[PDB]
Amino acid sequence: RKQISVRGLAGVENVTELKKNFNRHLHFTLVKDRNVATPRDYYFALAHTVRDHLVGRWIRTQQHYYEKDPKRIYYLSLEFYMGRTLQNTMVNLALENACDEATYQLGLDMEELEEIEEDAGLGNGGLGRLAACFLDSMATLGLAAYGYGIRYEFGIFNQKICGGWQMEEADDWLRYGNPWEKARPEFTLPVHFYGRVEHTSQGAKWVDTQVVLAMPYDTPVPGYRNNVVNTMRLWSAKAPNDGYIQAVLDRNLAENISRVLYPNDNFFEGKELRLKQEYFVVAATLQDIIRRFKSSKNFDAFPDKVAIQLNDTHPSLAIPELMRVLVDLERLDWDKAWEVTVKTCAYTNHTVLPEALERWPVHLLETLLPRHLQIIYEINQRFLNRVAAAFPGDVDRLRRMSLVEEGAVKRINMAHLCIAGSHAVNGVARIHSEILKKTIFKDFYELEPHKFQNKTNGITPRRWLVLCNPGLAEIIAERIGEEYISDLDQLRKLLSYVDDEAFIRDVAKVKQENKLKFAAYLEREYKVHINPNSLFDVQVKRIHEYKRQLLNCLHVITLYNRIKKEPNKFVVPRTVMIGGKAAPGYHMAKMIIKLITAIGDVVNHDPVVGDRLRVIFLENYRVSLAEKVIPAADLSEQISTAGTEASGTGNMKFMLNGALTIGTMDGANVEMAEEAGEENFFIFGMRVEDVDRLDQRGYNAQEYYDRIPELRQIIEQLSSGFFSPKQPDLFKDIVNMLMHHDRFKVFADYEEYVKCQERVSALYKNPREWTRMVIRNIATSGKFSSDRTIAQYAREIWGVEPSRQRLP
Amino acid sequence: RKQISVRGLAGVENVTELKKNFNRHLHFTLVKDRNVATPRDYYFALAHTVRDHLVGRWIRTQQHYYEKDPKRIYYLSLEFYMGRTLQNTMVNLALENACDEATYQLGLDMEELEEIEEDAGLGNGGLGRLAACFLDSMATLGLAAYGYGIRYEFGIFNQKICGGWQMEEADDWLRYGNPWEKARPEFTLPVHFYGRVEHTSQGAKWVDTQVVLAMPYDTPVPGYRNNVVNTMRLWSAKAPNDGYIQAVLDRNLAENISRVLYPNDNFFEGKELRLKQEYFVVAATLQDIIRRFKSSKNFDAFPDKVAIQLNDTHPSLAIPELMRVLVDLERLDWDKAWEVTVKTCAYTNHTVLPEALERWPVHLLETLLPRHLQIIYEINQRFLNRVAAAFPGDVDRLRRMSLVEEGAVKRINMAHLCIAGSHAVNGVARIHSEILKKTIFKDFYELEPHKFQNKTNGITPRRWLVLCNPGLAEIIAERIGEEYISDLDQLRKLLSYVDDEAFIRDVAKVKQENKLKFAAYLEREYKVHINPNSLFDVQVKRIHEYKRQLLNCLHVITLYNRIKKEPNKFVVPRTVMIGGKAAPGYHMAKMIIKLITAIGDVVNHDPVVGDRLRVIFLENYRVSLAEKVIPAADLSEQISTAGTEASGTGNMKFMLNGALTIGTMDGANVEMAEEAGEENFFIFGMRVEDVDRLDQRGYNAQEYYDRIPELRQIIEQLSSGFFSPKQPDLFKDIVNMLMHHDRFKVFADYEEYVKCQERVSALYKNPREWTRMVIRNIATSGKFSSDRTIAQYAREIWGVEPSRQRLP
Ligand SMILES: Cc1ccc(C2C[C@]3(ON2)O[C@H](CO)[C@@H](O)[C@H](O)[C@H]3O)cc1
Ligand SMILES: Cc1ccc(C2C[C@]3(ON2)O[C@H](CO)[C@@H](O)[C@H](O)[C@H]3O)cc1
Repeated sequence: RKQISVRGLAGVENVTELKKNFNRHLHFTLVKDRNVATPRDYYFALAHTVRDHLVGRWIRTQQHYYEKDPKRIYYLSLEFYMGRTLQNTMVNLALENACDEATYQLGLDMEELEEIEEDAGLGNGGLGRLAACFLDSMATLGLAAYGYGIRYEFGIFNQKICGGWQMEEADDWLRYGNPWEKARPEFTLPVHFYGRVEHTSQGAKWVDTQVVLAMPYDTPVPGYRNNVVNTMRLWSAKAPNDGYIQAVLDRNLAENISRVLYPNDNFFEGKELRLKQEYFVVAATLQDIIRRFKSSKNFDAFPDKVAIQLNDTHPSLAIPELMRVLVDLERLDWDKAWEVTVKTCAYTNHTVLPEALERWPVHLLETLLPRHLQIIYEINQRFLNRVAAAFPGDVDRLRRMSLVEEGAVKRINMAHLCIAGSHAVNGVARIHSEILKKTIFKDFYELEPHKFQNKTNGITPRRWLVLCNPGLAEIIAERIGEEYISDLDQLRKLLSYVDDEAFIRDVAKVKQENKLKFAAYLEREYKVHINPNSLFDVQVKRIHEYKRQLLNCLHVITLYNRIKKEPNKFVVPRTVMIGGKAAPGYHMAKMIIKLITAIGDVVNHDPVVGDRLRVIFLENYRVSLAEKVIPAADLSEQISTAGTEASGTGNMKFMLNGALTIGTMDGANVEMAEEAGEENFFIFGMRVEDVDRLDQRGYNAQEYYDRIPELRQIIEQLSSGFFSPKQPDLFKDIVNMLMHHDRFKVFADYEEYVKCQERVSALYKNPREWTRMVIRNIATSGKFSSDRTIAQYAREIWGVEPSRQRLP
Repeated sequence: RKQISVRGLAGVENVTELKKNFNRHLHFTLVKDRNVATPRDYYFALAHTVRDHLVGRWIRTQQHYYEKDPKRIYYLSLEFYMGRTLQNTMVNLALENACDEATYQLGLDMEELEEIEEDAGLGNGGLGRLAACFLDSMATLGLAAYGYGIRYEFGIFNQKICGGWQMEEADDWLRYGNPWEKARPEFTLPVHFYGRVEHTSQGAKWVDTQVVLAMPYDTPVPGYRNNVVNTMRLWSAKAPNDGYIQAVLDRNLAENISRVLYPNDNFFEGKELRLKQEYFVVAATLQDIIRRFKSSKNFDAFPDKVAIQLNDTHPSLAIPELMRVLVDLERLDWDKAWEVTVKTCAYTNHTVLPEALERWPVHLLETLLPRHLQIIYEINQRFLNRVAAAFPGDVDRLRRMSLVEEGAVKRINMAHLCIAGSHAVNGVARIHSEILKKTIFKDFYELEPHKFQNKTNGITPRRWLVLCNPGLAEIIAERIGEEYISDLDQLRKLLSYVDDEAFIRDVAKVKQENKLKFAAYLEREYKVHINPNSLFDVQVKRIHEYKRQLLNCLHVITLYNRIKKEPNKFVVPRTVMIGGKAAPGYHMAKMIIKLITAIGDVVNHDPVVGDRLRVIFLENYRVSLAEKVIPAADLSEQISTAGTEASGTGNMKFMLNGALTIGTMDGANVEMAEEAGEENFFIFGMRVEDVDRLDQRGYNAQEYYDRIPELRQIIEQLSSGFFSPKQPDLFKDIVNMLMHHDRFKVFADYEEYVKCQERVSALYKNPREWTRMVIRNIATSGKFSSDRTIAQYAREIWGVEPSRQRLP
C-alpha cells in the first residue's frame, strides 16, 4: 500500500499539515464534526485539502504564461471525459503516500474515500477521453494550453441493466457539488443567436439577436511533478440579465444549452440544440482568445500567439466565427482575416463513417446563425476559385470539394469547412490518416498535400498506469526507475527482462492481484461471482455495430456449443466480460446488449458448463470502471471491421496494463502490433484490402451461413428462440441484419476469429509463455503515450516546443 | 467611523488574524491575487472570513440543543426577507470595528465592500421581513428555533423605472453565489405530488405519486453577542434520481417549484405552482420535524417538544400533512393524532382584506393532494360536529364556519383550516387582533375564546438601529450604555434628555448626517440631486390602493398648486420620496407609480417651484434601501385607510430612526401613538368607526369633489391631461376609481390629511421643538422591538422561556 515508491514520500510535517487541513475543512468548509461526519464528508474534506495544493502552482503557472508570453494552445472540444480527479491530483503532485498516511492516522481508508467521487463524465468515449489525456499531457509537457468546452449539467447517462436491457438515468454528477472547479461568474460573456444581418456604413452588422450568457468554470489540470497547473475552462449557459412568472421560468430555455451531453457518438443527429451547444462553446471561447491576445503586448501576430485545435468538426464554427470577429468587429479586410484564420486553425478528424459526419441544413444555419452562413458561402466561393485555378475544367472535383452539398435538403459539410479553414488536417492513426489522403479527402490532399498529417492517438500513463495499476507501475520502477512515467519509451528497457525469473513472477503476480480485486469489486457492488482462475476476456467500449460486439457474441455461443458437444474435453476457463453504453436512439445497439445478457442467462446457468465459461455484461462502463477492469484483463478484444475504427484508445490501455490483444488490422491496432511485433499479437481477419474486395463483388452473408455448420447452428439458435424461450422472435432483427444488411461483415471474420481465439487459449495454457508475451507488449507500449502524441502536435502543427522543465 | 463604541473592539491579534484569513481566502477560496482582485473579490474574501467566525458557535449551538433537549420552535414561512448578511453578522459577533480596521490596513473601505452584497430578497415586504426579524430575535432570546421556507432562485423582482413606468427584471441573487448558506444535499428529502389514495389493510395509502426532491440549504442566524447561532433551512426543488434528451430537459418542471417568489402580496392567485410551493415547504419541513423528534429520546410528547408556527395560511397544509403522517404512516388513531396536531400548531393571521385570503378550489386539491383533501373533509366534519354541539340548531353558523365554501367553484378556506387545527390564533397588532374576535373570526372566537391572542409586531433593533443608524445608536449608548440593544424598553431612559442641550444637538446632528449620506447615495447611483435643507417626506412600502400612495399624490399636487397660487409665500421645503414595488399583475398599482413619476415630471421642472418642492420615486425599494432611506427620513407616511393595514412594520422602523409619523389610527400606528403619547404623533383622518359609518350609508366620492375646490382642481388636472400632456387620458382609470370605485375612501381623508400636513410643516419650522418631539418618539419605540414580540410568542403560545444567557 504505502510501500509503493512511485506514490511518493510521506514526510512527517507534510502528513501533520494534511491532517490539520483535513480537520480544518471538515470544520469550516463542511461544517461537520467527527460525530455526524459520513464517508462522503471525509472524501470532501480530503478533496478540499488536496485541491489547496494546486492553488499556488495554478496562480503561478498562469502568471508565468503572462510573463513569458508563449504561443497559447486552445483545444476546443464538445467532450472532456475527465473521470475522477482526487487520485490524479495526488499522483501529479506527489501527495499520494502522504495523504494515504494522513487519512490512515485519522482512521480512514483513502481508497474507500476515492470511490465516493463521481466521474466527470462529460464525454461519450474515445474522443472525449482523448481530450482528457491531451490536457494531462499538455500540462506535463509545459505547454501554455487551454481546454475549452461545455460544462454539461448532465454528462453521459448512467446505465442501468434491467431485465437484461439498458435503461438510461440522468448523470447528476454535480449533486453534491464539484470541489475541483472554480466558478468564474465575473468572466461571463454574451453569446448571440438568431437575429439578422444589416449591411451598412462600416460593413455587415449582426443585430436583433437573442443573448445567452456563457459563465466559465475553470478546472486545474496538473502536469506530472513539474509544478505546472493548466486550465480547463467549461462554459455554462445562463439566461441574460434583462406573464412575469412564466418569463422567469422561460429562462430555462436558454439555460438548456448546457444541460446535457448528446449521447449519440455514431450517428449525426442534426438537432438545433446541438448546433447551439457547438456555437456556444465557439463564440465564448473565441472571445476569451481575442481578449487574451489583446492583453499580451496588429492581427498579423495572431497566429504566432494563438493556435486553435478543432477536436473533430464539432467546434468547426470557430472558422466562420473568427472570420466574423476579424472582419465585422475588428474591421480587417477579408483576405488578411482569412490568412490569419487558416494559420490559427487546425482540424483533427476522428472517423470515416459517413453517418457520423456533421452536415447542417443551410436553412437551420440561416435562421440560427445568418452571418455565419453568409461567411461560409463566401469562404466556399473563394475556396472553389482556388480549386478551379489549380484544376481548370474539373467540374466534378468542384462539386465533390464544395462546402455546400446540393440534395433535397441543402447542407454545409462541416469537414470541408474545416479543411478549407485549417493549415493542418490530421487523422488519429497511421492507417486512418493514410485513408484520408487516399480516398475520403483525396481531392483536398491533391490541392494541398502539405496540409495532411498523422497524429497517432495516445493515452496518459499517469491515469492509465500509475493511478489504475500502481502494482505494475511499482515493479517496472523497481527495475528501470521512475523516468518512464513521463518518458514512456523507456519501457523498451523491459525487453531485457523477458527471461528474468523475478520479473516474470512479478508481472504475473500483479495481474492476479488485479484480477482478485476486480472479482472483489463485482462481488461487493453487484453480488456477482466470477471465477478467479479463469481467463478474463474483456471487450469494453461503446456498443456499435462496427465494433462488433456481435462477433464476440458468436464466439461466446461457439464456446458454449463446443462444450455441450464435448463436455469431457478440457477448455481454458473464461470469464467473458462485455461492457459499454448504447446510444439511446440506436435500436440495434440496445438489442445487442439484450443479446449479451440473454446469452449469459443460458450459459451462466447450464450445469454442464458451470465455471468453465461465464458471460457477464459490465454495467455502466465509464472511466472509473475502465480503471478497475483494464488492469484485471487478460485478453483485450479489439475486433472492429478493418477500416472502421479510426484509432481506438482502449486498445492502448489494455496493452499498457498487461493484457494480450486479439484484434483486426484496424486503427492503432496496426501500429501496436508493429511496435510489439506481430508475433506478440493475436491478429486475425480481413485487412482493409479484403473488405474492399468483398464490397466490390458484394457481401453475401448467406455464403458463410451455408459453408460453416457451427455458424449455422448459432443463427438457428438465435432465430428459434434458444436465447429467448419466452419470446422466440426476440432477436429477429439481429438475425435479419446479420443475414441481409450487415455493413460490417460479421460472418466474414467468424472463422478466423474462432481459430485465433483457439490460439489465445493454447497460449494461456502456458502461463510462463503467456507472461513473456505480456512483457513483450508492456515493453513496447511506449509509443502510445499521449506525451508522444502531444509532442507531435506541438512540433508539427502548433509550432511550440514541449518541455519537461519544472517550475519553481 | 471606528470611534463608534457600539461597533466593538479592534483587538490587535483579532485584526492580525482577520487580515491573515482575508488573504488566505483571497488565495485559496477565490484563487485571486492583489493584481487581478476586484472589489467584489474583496467583498467575498471578507464574507468568507466573517462566515468562519460563525462555524464554531453554529456547531456548538446545535449540539447544545441536542444535549439540553428543549422544545423546538419551527417557524414556517413562504417568505424570508433577510436582506444582506455581512454587516449583520459582524454586529452580532462584535466584529465590526475589527473588520473595519483589518480592511483599512489592507487599503480597503469596508462600507464600499458591503455595498457589493445582494439582498436575500426572498420576500415581498412586511410579512417576509417580519420572519427575518423574528429569526434574529429568536436567536437573541436563546430559543431552539428553526426558520423553514423555500430557497427561491429568484426573489422579489428588481424594479426598474423606465419612461416613468415599473419594469420587472429577474432578481438573480445567486449570480455570484451565496457565501452564507451551506448546501446540505445529503439531507435531501422526497416530496410527493398527485397520485391517488388506496384504502387497504393497514389503512389509507398515498400511491402513484410524482416525486420532487427537497434539498436543504442551511443559513446561520446569529443572536446578539450571546454565542447563539440558529438555523434557517430553505428547501430547493430537485428532480428525482430515476426521448432521452427531452426527459433530461423536463427535469426543469419539477425544479420550477422553487424557481421564483410570487410577487403578489395583495390578491390571492390560486396558481397550482404556488400550491406546490406551499406543500413543498410543508412536506419536507415536517419530515425534518418528525425525524428530529424521534432522535431525541409515543407521540404524546410531540407537542411538548415541537411547536409549528404558521406564518399566515401559506403553510396551512402543515395541519393535514401532520395528520396524514400521524394517521397513515405512524398509525395513530384519528382522535389522538388530532389532539397532537392542534397542540403543535399555531396560526398567525396577517390581513383582513378578503381578496388576499387563500381559498383553494377542491378540484385542485383533489388532483394535487388527494389524501390531504380527504383529511380536510374529515377535519371539517368533526369540527362542525363540535360547532353543532356548542350551538345546537345554529345552521348559519355551521355554514359560516365550515372549511368548505360552497359557490360555483367549491373551495377550502385555509384560514378556517388553520383556526380549526391550531391551539392559538393571533393577529399582528392590538386593533387587528380585536377585529378578528369582533367580526372576521367572531364565530370561531365564540366557540373557543381562549384560542385568540394578540402579538403586536416588532422589528429587530440590531438591523433597524445598530446596523443602519450607528450614529444614532452611538449617541444613545453614550447616555444609557449598550444594554438597550437587546432590551429596547431602556430607550425610555431617553425621556430624561428632552431638555438636554447636548442630546438635542446630537439627535439633530445624526439626522442631518444621515440626510447628507442619502443625498450622496442618490447623486452617486442615479445622478439625482435632492435639497439637503428640505424636509424628507418618505412613504416607502409596497404599492397598494389601501396604503394610499394616491392620497400622498393628492397632497403633493396640493402643495404644488398652492405654491403656484401664491409663489411669494414661504413654505417649508420638502423632498417627497415615494418608493415601493407593485405586483406585476396589479394594473392600478402600476398606474399609481406612473402618476408619481408624472407628478415629478411637472413639479421638478417648474421654475417657480425650484427646490421648494421635489417629488422623487425611489427605484427598487428593498431591505438594503430601507436601511439607507429610513435613517434619513424626517416624516414617515403611514396613511392606510383605517382598518386596512393589519400592523405595519415600516412605521416602527421610522419611529426608531428619528422620524415623526403622519398617520391614521390603523394597525400598530395606534399603539405607537399610545406609547409616545398622541401629542407626539401627527394623527389624522377617519377612525375605523368612521369608515364603517360611511360604508353604512354608502361612500360617495362626488360629495367631497363637490365640496372641496382644491380637490376638484387636482382631479380636473388629472383628467384634462395636465400631468400627461402627450397623452391627456392617461390617468382616466385612476380618476374613475377615485370618483366611482374607491374602496379605500381617498377623498374622505383628503381635508384632514392636508391640514395635518400643515401642522407637520409648522413644527418643522421650529427645529428645537421638532427634535424634542423626535426624542419623545425614539424614547418610546421600545415596545416595537421584535424581542418583545418573540418573548410573547414564546411565553404565551410556544410555552418556552426566553433567555439572554450567553453560551460559552
Ligand atoms: C459525436 C462524436 C462523438 C465521438 C466520436 C468518436 C470518434 C472516435 O471515438 N469517438 O475518436 C477516438 C479518438 O480519436 C478514436 O480513437 C476512435 O477510433 C473514434 O471512433 C465521433 C463523433
Ligand atoms: C401572500 C401575502 C404576502 C404578504 C402579506 C402581507 C401581510 C402583511 O404584510 N404583507 O403582514 C405584515 C406582517 O404581519 C403586516 O405588518 C402588514 O400590515 C400586512 O399587510 C400577505 C399575503
